[PDB]
Amino acid sequence: TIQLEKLSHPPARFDSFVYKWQTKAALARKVSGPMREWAAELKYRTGVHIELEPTYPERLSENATQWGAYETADDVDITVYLFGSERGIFNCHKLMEAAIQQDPVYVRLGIFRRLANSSEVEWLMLRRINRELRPPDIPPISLKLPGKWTLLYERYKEAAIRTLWEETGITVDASNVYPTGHLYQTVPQYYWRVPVRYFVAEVPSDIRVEGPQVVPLQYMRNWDARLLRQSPDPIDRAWAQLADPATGCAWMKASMIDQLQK
Repeated sequence: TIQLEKLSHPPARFDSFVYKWQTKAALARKVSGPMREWAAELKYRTGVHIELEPTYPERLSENATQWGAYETADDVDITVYLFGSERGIFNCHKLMEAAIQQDPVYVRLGIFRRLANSSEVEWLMLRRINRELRPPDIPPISLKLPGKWTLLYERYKEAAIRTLWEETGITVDASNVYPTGHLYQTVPQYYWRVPVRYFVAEVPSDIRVEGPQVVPLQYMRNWDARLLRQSPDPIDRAWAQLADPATGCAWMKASMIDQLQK
């Protein structure tokens, strides 16, 4: 249950009808998302614009009650504002109640191939170029397994399979896709962070990879291999060596990644 409070006007910091939801990050992150994955979907569905802020931001600068550090990100007090029509807000409210009962997450579908000469498998990876307006925990370029996030009402595996296709053009069958758990590592200051659900699936080693089918320009592609292999960054050089500039994808071993980080 979400209790909304109607406001007469927005506060000055937010320069339509306005409602407020006073809650915790444990719930607020489900209607927002680090990159507004869910906020944008809510806007798409209802026209309602969502804004979030920590209610007591000074507490986020504390290391050590009722006025010191928060124990966990989940405990962070969050004030959510909704701007829209009465009808949009009515509809958006309904969607949020459903969302906080779902568990919207990031998904990663680890596509892997087996090499004859090796017991360690190779993982398909991409490098996503991130926007200039991004939370501080996200680097300029994310090296990642394929996969994005669950849409509202979407099941985990369904989302993994759909977003694998969006990033790589690869179609896998659900019966070959295996969930393998989740990771969720965060701190109170990064209260927006969400769990990541993992899956694995084997593909044949000679499978044809097309690359991103959706927003392809948000991924590294068509770099200058000669130039990039002169980068001071070990990942850049491994990327120039192993990635296909036409697809923005590389087959990589975790052990090789570990050796680069030393």
